[PDB]
Amino acid sequence: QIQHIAIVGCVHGKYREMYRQLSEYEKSTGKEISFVICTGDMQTLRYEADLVYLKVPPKYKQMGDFHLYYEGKEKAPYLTLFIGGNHESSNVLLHLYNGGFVCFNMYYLGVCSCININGLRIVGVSGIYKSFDEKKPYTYPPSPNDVVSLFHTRNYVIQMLSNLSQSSQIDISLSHDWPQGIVMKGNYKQLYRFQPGFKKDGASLGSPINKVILNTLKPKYWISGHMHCEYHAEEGPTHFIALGKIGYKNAISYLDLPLKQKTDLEYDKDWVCNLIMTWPAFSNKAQFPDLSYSISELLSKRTKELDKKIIELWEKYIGLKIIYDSDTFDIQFTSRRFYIEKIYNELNI
Ligand SMILES: Nc1nc2c(ncn2[C@@H]2O[C@H](COP(=O)(O)O)[C@@H](O)[C@H]2O)c(=O)[nH]1
Ligand SMILES: [Mn+2]
Repeated sequence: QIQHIAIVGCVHGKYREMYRQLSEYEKSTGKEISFVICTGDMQTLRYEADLVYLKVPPKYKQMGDFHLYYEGKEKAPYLTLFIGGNHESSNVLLHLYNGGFVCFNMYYLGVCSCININGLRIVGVSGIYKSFDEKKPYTYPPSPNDVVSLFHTRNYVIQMLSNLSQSSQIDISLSHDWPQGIVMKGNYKQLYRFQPGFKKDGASLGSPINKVILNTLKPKYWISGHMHCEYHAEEGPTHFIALGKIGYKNAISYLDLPLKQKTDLEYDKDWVCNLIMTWPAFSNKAQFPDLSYSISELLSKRTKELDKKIIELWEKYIGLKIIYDSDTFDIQFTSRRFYIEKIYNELNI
């Protein structure tokens, strides 16, 4: 029994084209797509106003396809999971920094998180790396002055994710830019022939943040977009797979994985516990996280019995199933934070 997972690189707002290719696959092969994974540049612009939050050169200030799906005119034929890249409606993604559905069948994993589906554990890390913004907090509500910095990956995600492989392995990890140095771990001479511009960066190509996370969790698969090319590499037990850009034939590939249990999309318990236990660092809605707190120190307080109570409370107020919520994203921001705070304060500390 096997499941077929579509892995997609850069979408850049070409949703109808993406879903067509996926459909062409299910007919070319007669195989069923279980769900879709996307590695960023989703450009989930709801309406014209969101263009302000899209960091692109002027000629790429375009609405794209997403609003069609936001409006219900079009409907995603598959459950689609994604992280953010460097070309996003960053205001929308900041509202949903704790993850959320942007529309039917399209789930954003947030700044970072781990989810559960079909017996698999999947980790996502949004954004691209810029050293000068790695320690920068998020400011809320979103502001047009931060269009150039909202999509930069923060250092703290490392401490947020580092313990996730303690109780079970990670099957798939997602990032937009490549883990730094992994370019040297495939046929890089061949890669440079197709992509001569990459040779200059050498082993420094990619995100040092994703490099750390990969080395720490050692997932079965690490999948990345950003670089506009197909590429495979092996870092120890980890299969690295880079994907291209929609419109070109290197953008989509497929994972054929053993299917033990068919199971709806669910929150990962270990992630949920980290989420609750780090609440003090995220308590200021105007500016988070406050790094006068040590994320590691906060997470060190997790215990078997506390985790059990947390998951019990999460199931009660939110549910383990990740379900579609059609409330505006500003409402979802406040709502999810309300329950995280409620649960933390119920533990007693
Ligand atoms: N040499 C080099 N090129 C990069 C690097 N990061 C991004 N690029 C180039 O910039 C493009 C970014 O595409 P976009 O993010 O606009 O979809 C990549 O496809 C790649 O050609 C990098 O670190 N080094
Ligand atoms: Mn990109």
